[PDB]
Parts: sequence; C-alpha cells; structure tokens
Amino acid sequence: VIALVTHARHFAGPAAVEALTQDGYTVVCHDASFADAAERQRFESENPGTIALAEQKPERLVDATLQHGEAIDTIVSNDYIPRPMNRLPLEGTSEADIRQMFEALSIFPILLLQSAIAPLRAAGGASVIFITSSVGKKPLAYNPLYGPARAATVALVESAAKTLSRDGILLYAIGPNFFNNPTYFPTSDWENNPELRERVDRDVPLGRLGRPDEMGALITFLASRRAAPIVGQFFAFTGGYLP
Amino acid sequence: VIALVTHARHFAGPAAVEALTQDGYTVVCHDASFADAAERQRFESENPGTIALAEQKPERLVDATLQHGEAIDTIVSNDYIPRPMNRLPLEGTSEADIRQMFEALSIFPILLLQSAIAPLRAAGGASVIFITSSVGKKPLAYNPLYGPARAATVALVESAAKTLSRDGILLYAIGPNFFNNPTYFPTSDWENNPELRERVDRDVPLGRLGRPDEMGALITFLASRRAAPIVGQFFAFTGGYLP
Amino acid sequence: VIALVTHARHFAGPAAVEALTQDGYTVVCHDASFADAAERQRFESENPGTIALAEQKPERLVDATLQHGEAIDTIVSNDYIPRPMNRLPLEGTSEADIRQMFEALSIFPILLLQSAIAPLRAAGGASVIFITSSVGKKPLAYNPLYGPARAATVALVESAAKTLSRDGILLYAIGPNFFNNPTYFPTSDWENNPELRERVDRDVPLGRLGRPDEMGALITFLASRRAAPIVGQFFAFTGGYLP
Amino acid sequence: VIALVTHARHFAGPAAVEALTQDGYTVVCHDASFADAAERQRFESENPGTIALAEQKPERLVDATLQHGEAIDTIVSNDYIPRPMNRLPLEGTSEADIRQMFEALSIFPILLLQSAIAPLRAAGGASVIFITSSVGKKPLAYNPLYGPARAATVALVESAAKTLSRDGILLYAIGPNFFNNPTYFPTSDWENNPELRERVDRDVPLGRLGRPDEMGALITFLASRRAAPIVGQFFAFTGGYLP
Repeated sequence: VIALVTHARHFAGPAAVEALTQDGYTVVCHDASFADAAERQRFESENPGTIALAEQKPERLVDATLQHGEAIDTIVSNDYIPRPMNRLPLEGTSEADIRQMFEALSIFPILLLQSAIAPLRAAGGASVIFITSSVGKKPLAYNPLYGPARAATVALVESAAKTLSRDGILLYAIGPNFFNNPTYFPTSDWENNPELRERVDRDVPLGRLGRPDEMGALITFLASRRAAPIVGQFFAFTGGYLP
Repeated sequence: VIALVTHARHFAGPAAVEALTQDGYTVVCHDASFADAAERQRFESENPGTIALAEQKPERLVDATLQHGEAIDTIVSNDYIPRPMNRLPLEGTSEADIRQMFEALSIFPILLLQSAIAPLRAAGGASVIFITSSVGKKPLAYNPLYGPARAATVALVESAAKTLSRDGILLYAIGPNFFNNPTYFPTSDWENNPELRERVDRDVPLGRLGRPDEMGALITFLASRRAAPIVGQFFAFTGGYLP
Repeated sequence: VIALVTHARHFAGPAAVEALTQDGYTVVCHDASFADAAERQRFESENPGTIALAEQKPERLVDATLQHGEAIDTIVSNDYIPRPMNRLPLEGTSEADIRQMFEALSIFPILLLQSAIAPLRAAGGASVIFITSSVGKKPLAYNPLYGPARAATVALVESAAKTLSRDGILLYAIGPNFFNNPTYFPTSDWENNPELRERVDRDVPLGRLGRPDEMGALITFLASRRAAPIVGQFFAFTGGYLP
Repeated sequence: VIALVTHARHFAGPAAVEALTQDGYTVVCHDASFADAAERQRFESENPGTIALAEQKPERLVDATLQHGEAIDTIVSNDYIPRPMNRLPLEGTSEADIRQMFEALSIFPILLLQSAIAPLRAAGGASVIFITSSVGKKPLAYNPLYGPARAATVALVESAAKTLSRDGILLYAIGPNFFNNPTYFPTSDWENNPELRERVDRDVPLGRLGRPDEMGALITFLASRRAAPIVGQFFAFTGGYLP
C-alpha cells in the first residue's frame, strides 16, 4: 500500500513519513533535493519503507509514483515556503516573491491534485490531505501574502471535495500553527528562544508546541478512511489557538 | 478505562457505545429510560461492557459515574431533542418548547461540563466530546430554534477549551447531518423515503448517510488523545454537505 | 416613522437612539428602569423624539409600541447582561446566573422576534437588528457563558432570515467588541484603566474604541434597507479585532 | 474627491460608478477597453463625472489616478474573470487558465493594493473595497478554481487590515452572488431564463437578484468611513443565500 508525501524533508514531511511508514505504508517521497541521486540514496537509507522520487514537476509526481505500485492510497500535499518568506509584508515585497508564494502554496498543489483525479478515481478512491496553515482560515498580521496563498488551497479543498467525494477521493486540509516542525517551529527555536515559549504559554491553550507524532496520528486517521463523513473540511492543528 | 455516554439510546449514543466498548472502554451510560431498573438490566444484557446509571440530573452524572471507577477518560455529551421538535418554527411555537430546546441542547451540556471540571482535572485530564449538529455552525431554514441552541453548545466548546485545554481536559464538538442514527435519519427512513434519497443525492458529496461506525471511529480517535492539537474545534460530520 | 430600541440606556441603546432620532425616527424605548414613571420622564426629557415604554415583557413590547404608530419600520434588539456577569466563568457559576445569561441574551430576543413577525409582515416588512457581540462568532476565554448565549442569537438571525427575508423582514446581527458604550467599555474604563488602553493598542487594528456615532451609522444604514442583499449575516464591529 | 474604480465596464463596475459619481465623487476608471482612445472618450461622454484611464498595469493605476487629484479617497478593486471561465472545472483545465484565474483575481489586486499603501497613508487614509464573490468564503461545486482565487483576496483583506487600519487605510471585501450585473447575472439572462428565475426562488431568501443600486449603497456607505469599526471583514451580498 503506497502513499505519496511531497516536500518530504520539510514542514510536515518527517511527521508524515514516520507515521505512515509505521502504519505499514510504502511511502513514495518527493523533495526538491531528490533531483540529486546521492540525496535519494541518503534518504531511503535513513528512512526505511520509502522510495525517493527524482521527479520535480507537480503534475508528474503521480505517474512517477505509480511506477512503484498499482495505486496510490494516500497523498499528503505537504506544501511550504521557507522561513522567513512566510512573513513577507506587502510593502517592499517584490512581484517575483509574490508570484513565488502562490506558486509553492497554491499552484503546485492544484497541479498535483488535478493530475491525481483520473488515477485515484479509476482506483476506486483515495485520500488527499493538504498541509496548509492556520492562516488558510484565520488571518495573522505578519502573514499578508502567506495567508492569501494558504487560503486559496483550503478553498480548493472545500470546493473540489464537493464533486470528488462522490468518486471516493476524500480531500482534507490541515491547518497548523505552533507545530514543532523543522520549517516553522524547530526544536532549537523552542529550546533557544524564550520569546517563543512566552508566546505559547500566552496564546496556545494546550500550552505547548504540537508534536510531530500527533501530526502523524491525524494523518494516519484520515488516511484510514474510517471517518469518511468528515470529508472536505479544514482541521485546525494549533493547540486551541484557533478558532 | 471508563467513558460516560449520555442519552445512550438516542442520536449518536448507539454508535458511541459500540465503538468505545469495542475499543476496550467500560462505558457507563446515561438515558431517561434508565430510571427503570428493568430497562437498565436489559440494556446491560444487550450491551456487554456497559454499566447503566439510574441518575437523571446532568450535574450528578459524573459523581454517579465515579462510583464505578477511579476516573473518567472520556465523556460523550450526546445531547438531543426528539423529532420533530428539531424542526419547530418560530411562529406559533410556545414558550415552553423554546425553553425545552435550550434546556436539552444547551443548559444540560453546560451543567454536565461544569460538574466535570474538578474531577477531570484532578485526574490529570480527559476528553469531552459534544455531539451537536451541523446547524451549530451553518443555518438551515427549517431549524430556527434547534440551530440557536446547538450554536450555544458549539460556542461553549470553543470558549471553554481556551482555558480547560491547559488542564489536559480536551473539548471537541461534532456536528452531524445526514448521519444514519435512530433519532434524525433512521434506516427505515433511508429505506422507504424517496425524498431523503433525493436530498442526499443532491446535497451530500459523499452520496450516502454517514455510518454509525464512522461516527464511532471519530469518537474513539478523539478519545485516544493521539491528536491533541486539534482540541477546541467543531468537526462537520456531513459527508461534505458542510462547509 | 417608528423604531423600537430595547434596553435603551445600556450597551448600544444610546448609540441607536441618538442616531435613529437624528435620522427622523420617533424612537420608542424599552428599558428595565422605565417601570418607574419619573425615569420615563427624565429619559424623554433628556432624549427628544423618544417615547418611553413601561412594558417589560419581551412578547409585549411590539403591541405597546403599536399604540403610538401604525407600524414599526425598525427594531433594534439591544440585548445585554448586567456587567460584570459577561465575564462569569464556567466553573463555580450558579445555575441561576447561567439561566439568566440565556434569559437576557437569547430567550428575550426570541420572544420579541417571534412576537414581531405577524405585524411586521402585515406591514409589508421592516428591519430587525440584534446587537449581540464578537463572541457571537469568535470565542474569548473570559466569556464562556456570555459567548454561547450570544452565539444562539447570532444563529437565530442566520436561520430565521432564510424565511423572513421573503416577507421583507430583514434580520441582522452586529457583534461589537471594544465598542465605547456605557456598559462594557465606558469612557470611565478607558480613562482609568491603562491596561485596557494597552490591550486596545496591541489588539485592535483601528487602535481605538469604536465610537457611538459609528454604531449609530451602521444601524441607521441597516434601517434604511438601501442594501437589503446583505440581509441575514453577522457584522463584526471591532475595529479589525475579528476575524 | 476622487474614487478609483477598476474594470469599470464589468461586474460591479457599473454599480460603483453610478453610486460614487452620484455621491459627488470624480470617479477615475480603469478598464481593458480604455487602451483604445475612442472607447475612453465614448465612455467619458456617457458617464459624466468619470475620467477614463489608458493605463492597463495594476501597479500603475494609482499614479495614473493621481495625475487627476491630490489624493484617492476610495479604491474599488472590482476584479473579475469573464463568464464562463468562472465555472472552469478542476479536471482538464489548462495550466494557462489556472494561472489566469489567479492573475485576474488575486495577483492583480495584490499589486494594486501594494502600490496604494504609501500614498494612501501619506494622505491620512482612504478606503479600499474589494469586490470578490460568495465563494470567497463558502465553496460552490462549480467554482473549484474561481473559488480559490477569490478566497486568496478575501484572505488578503482580512490579514492586511490588521496593519493598514492603524494608518487609516480601511479594507473591506464584498462577496456577491445572485447580484444583477453584466458579467454574472445580466438582466437579459434574468428576463429570458425561467431556470434562473426558479433557482433564485428556491435559494435566495430575498427572492430576487440584488440590485445595482444596493451594491452602490453598500459601496457608498463603506467609502464614507462613517462606520470605520467594521473594517477588515467580508460582507456577503447574496440576498441571504449565505451564510
């Protein structure tokens, strides 16, 4: 049983890879660094139960994946943009950086999903879980471009799920914030930045960063299809910060 | 491990009991019919793994439950209002029916939660899952009173969770619609009422009623606390009808 | 033209009275202190163009108002709970206080509304504006009971509108926060509570309390019915605190 | 006093121009057809109070506008995509159409707003009103690409408002549906399609299309800043179809 995880080495990738693999999935992984055959050898060696794709184009990941199996049971569209770009203000930010925000967080996932419809349907169903952000639903002052791009994809989940659910393709969006991940809240920031500790104690009801195994637990639960009726919505993964 | 499920013979009750019980929990159940000793014995015989309470007051359920264990891991506040009162319109509806709508769907839950804080926190934490309704978030023309009351309890979850999450008491709200359940969408209805089939074919992307085992999956997932960071929010259980 | 403003001396009452009267309305006023004749007389003297009602029952205010006019063009359902009950927590709060929150903020406006349908319909329409609060939409940790109750009335507006709009009865909800008003954010608190001033600086984009005349204009705007298509929704009045 | 209205011959452009010029504004207009001198002249002659811009680039409209006045009081970023493109499905749509949907609906308005900040600020403030769509907040099965695009711009307003409001730059988003306009619900459509008549009967509480003057009403109201505390919110304009 195979799953596809994108941007495997960033954001929610590690948490996704680990959970699925522990659940018995063979995890086909995509990552920009995989354009380097050495990095693929490294990744698969350090990550038993995985296959590192060389494919870099969003519309071609599904076909590259299918070379390793009859069907794709689950896709985790693990889209991101590197810190500190997530905090790009409006004033002063280049047109090229704005275009890039939409390319990485909006267009890439649309092309990936568009390409995955025919195969996933022919297979009888699958689950497509988009990792977005709390801002794809609720606005933050320092995220004036990152929000709109993340928002575009949560809408994509909500609208497309209206037709794809009838084909057994279950779409979901997860909206993290205050999530211990290498991109936005690495362990070292928490360990070395009291300011982040004070913000969490102040704004996160749970009182702590969310763990990657919890992220993975949610990933695996949705991948199970056991609660199919919650299809088509955005799930806050923020420790009570949202709503 | 004990869980408490209220109005056990209605709404999400059967699904809740079956799943928790199936997952190893000893499920202490509440229900108005249990004031009768014979009904309590019959229920326990028909549902191995359960203890039926005689107690009927919302504020006394937690203490009655603790006579059966040291602590409560999960509470399913399965609140409902007998059909067809869910569809009571504003015009011509008596004051009494208006207050019963709030008593059964808003006041009762607050009174249960309220009485539950001290004991749950002293035990180190737990989950409290309110079974509400999709109208607790998105209005329906035929639910102008049933919505206001369901909306009150979803609000209760969102606010109370900002503070209780810190004591390890995790609050959630599940909002069903088109969920095969004895109170609002019994099997007899799906089997004999063309109209329901038409509505589902027209407005539920999933194209069918949600199954009890799917509501049981969701309840038991949340019960595990494996995905704690999604605490304090409302989950639609409508097969895509919502958002 | 005649308008009905409830709890005229509190919350958004003064804003509404001043603005509807500046607009030419003969504003019929309800208030708990009007059971006292001398208060009714001091209020009409201080507020020209106002008629003070002795009536205290939600279901009777409309017929009482009709004694001064052939029709009600606008109803401003200014519901509130006496300060500081708005901040009552979940734990340790008495059942009586919980009942009173729902009585003031949810039952009373429903009884009023219900009583207004037939006559506002026979008149061929009107506007009904419920002043609720930001927690009618988004949770605040310190409003776990006042929140749920406002959430009920906001849902009442959204549901009831689906049918009433057809009769020309246009419902709306305004949910203020940090709105300069005699009750929750009085000029007295702003001048003597540096913490409030700091919290507004930090959390409110407009950087200040909304003025009473700003409220009045939103209300005078809605009453004019010149933009009827925005019927049935909640309007945040927080200077950007929401969403 | 000047107002800038984009894509003035489409969507909400006509309503805006008529309303703002009637309200005393010199309305500077942008439109793809104004690349042609003849169209600008015919447009100027038939719309007293308007100035047609030859400028076609989003980030240059503000400077072009400023050749006609000292400041810009209001900007109406009326973005649209021609019908039937709004209805493009996810499957089979070209990458070019996908990209064009975002360019017209999200990237053009971002470039605009971005360019307006410095001057709008130095002038002490202004209002910026974005016409988006109901799918900017709620999904429709037939708008899986138009929706995302629109949602990014509602997200832009809500996030950007958090910082711009302090500068007196007030952002709003209006989301129509069932609004009589030349692009999505033209009068000839209404008069000639009994099917649209019946849907509206069925799904619009108000029972009819919103009128061009009601769009102008709302726009004129926002533009006066009389109710500045409602800044940074999305306003449904659907006759009650939403929420």
